[PDB]
Amino acid sequence: PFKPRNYQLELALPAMKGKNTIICAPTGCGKTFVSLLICEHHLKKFPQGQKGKVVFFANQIPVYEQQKSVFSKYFERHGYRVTGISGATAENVPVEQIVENNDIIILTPQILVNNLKKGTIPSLSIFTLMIFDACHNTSKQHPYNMIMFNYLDQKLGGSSGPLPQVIGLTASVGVGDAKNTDEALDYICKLCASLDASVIATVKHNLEELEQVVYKPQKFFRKVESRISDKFKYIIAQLMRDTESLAKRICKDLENLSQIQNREFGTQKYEQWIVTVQKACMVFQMPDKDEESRICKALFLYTSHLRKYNDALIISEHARMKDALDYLKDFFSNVRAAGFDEIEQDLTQRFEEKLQELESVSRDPSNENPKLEDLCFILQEEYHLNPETITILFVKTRALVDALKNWIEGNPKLSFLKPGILTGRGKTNQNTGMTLPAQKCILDAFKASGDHNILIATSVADEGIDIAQCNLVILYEYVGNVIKMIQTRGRGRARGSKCFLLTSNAGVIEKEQINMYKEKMMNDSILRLQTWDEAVFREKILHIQTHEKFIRDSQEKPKPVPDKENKKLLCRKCKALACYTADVRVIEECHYTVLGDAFKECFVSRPKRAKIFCARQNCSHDWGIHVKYKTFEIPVIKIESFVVEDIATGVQTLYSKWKDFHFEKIPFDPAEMSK
RNA sequence: CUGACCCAGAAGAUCUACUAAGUAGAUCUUCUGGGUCAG
Ligand SMILES: [Zn+2]
Repeated sequence: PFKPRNYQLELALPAMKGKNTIICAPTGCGKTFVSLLICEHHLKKFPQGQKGKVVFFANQIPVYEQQKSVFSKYFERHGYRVTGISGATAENVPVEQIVENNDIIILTPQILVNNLKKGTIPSLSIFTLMIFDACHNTSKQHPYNMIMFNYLDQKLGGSSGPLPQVIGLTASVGVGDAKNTDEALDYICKLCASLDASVIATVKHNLEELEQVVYKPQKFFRKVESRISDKFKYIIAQLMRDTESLAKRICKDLENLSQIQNREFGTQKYEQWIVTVQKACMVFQMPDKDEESRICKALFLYTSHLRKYNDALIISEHARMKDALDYLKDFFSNVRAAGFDEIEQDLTQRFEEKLQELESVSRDPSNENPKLEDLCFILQEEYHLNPETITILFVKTRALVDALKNWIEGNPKLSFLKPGILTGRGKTNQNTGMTLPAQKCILDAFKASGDHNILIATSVADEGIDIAQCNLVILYEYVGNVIKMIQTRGRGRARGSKCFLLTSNAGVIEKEQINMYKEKMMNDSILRLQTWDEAVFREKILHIQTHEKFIRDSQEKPKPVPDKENKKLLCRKCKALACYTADVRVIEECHYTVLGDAFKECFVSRPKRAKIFCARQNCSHDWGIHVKYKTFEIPVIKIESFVVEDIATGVQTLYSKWKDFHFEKIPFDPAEMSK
């Protein structure tokens, strides 16, 4: 067995006395071993004829798997039964039997929330010890806070039932939105009241060993200037002005559709303005249907082109011009392949007029982003000293990951790097996700003397996922809150590590400095909190809990009533009628389908399975997809592709999700498909 | 029964920017249901 260190025993001492404590310690010091020692001590203390039950909470699937493996390997000699339940192993055996027939259970919090809501698990008195991993998430409406709401409701209710001991592990408690030390202390007291903790455990008497184990890197700040001359922006701005004039020609009241004033090309404000203008122009209703459809389609096309131009400008701001030009070229290829009509022909011709000059400018070596030059210089200088350096690079968007991988591959001066890619799992409109096996494979590859020595990743590599030690951390316009600042800096635990922040905006550096001051405030508040008498702390925590319980008991609100009137669904691009709400059927309360032979004439299928589009020529707006249910193969529609119009009043409305649209939902009937 | 892949819903946290708490864009995570291939 592994020999515990002195500071690990110091951290575990308050928990071995039966107190609810929060354990704060740097990442990489071995808090999992501390939890193992606490669990071992807890299970052995019960007298003959009595047993204890331990539940461990993890927020991510890989963390859950690793913890289950570690616990099973550790406690198999003692004769304890260890199991785990998650999304991939939930609907197999009843949860109550699994809980009753085991000693140590590893869980994702949502499973326990679901089973507490259904009534499968009537109370938390079955467990004798609860362990929360990354316990700083116990706030607002997190599942951790739902479990703690159940716990606190049982506690402050007069029910004379035993309750488990609660242990939390974290590397940073955070300050919330505190500005001074008093507010930080108030926030930390609130967090302690959330977990019912009366002790905060830190390393005091064995600091030298911890500093010998975990090393804190040095933080640097680099500020660069923007491009002096930008012909790319000039050309795109001229095109954007021409498109705005074309839009104003058709709609004379364009400038009164939004209240945003003094908009500028290539900013988030302009994006918000154009989104609002798009949402305003898709509602216009006029007595003549053909001319209304013409105007609406024209405005749709104009606004879409303006939005794409703004996106290209932003991409060019944060990356090379080649990436923005490729983005525009892909959009224009899709537009050409997506219903070429006279307005689309005009827009495409106007773009091809300036395409040659755009391609000429982006290939000039003297127009490169200064941020890229600074990053290349940093990488060269760092890898010259240590050829065995391991690096991690943090970025904001999924497109930047691919752009920087391409730039690194194509850079003749960075031939010593082997980039790796790490993004999230969810699928976006422009990007596909990453599966768990792919992430695991790339993480296994990314190590010293391996296939990769530099990793480009989004915020997926912030928490939970384990990564080999890095001697270099680089932040590319990457600043968040104090918790994220502590988490990102903790990945460079190798001795002599450095952390760099790269930006061209002074506000980012100012915010990082404010974060560095907030960390000192938090440490001061924690140090002050430990000098109080425990009874006073208990009284304050009880008062906070009582107030919060009263507020949350008074906050509950009811649900309104849906509307039974019939409605029409119209194509969002061309305003053509698609179907009525009387034809809509719901499959298993989560799939929406349209029944009837009239709807089959309003769409066409173009090949996963085939999607469905608007049948009207030159529109081809996306409406949904074909799915398989039992024997039937039926299409499903998306509410965000249609405009909802009332039959009587005639007012048109927009919805983004099916739960916002309140109408009578008739369940799907297999035998109904005969009328 | 295991792996691998996809689709449709819903929930949560974080950041930025607007308006008079709400909204828009982005990032990550989780749960539920429906299908495909191989062994
Ligand atoms: Zn259409």
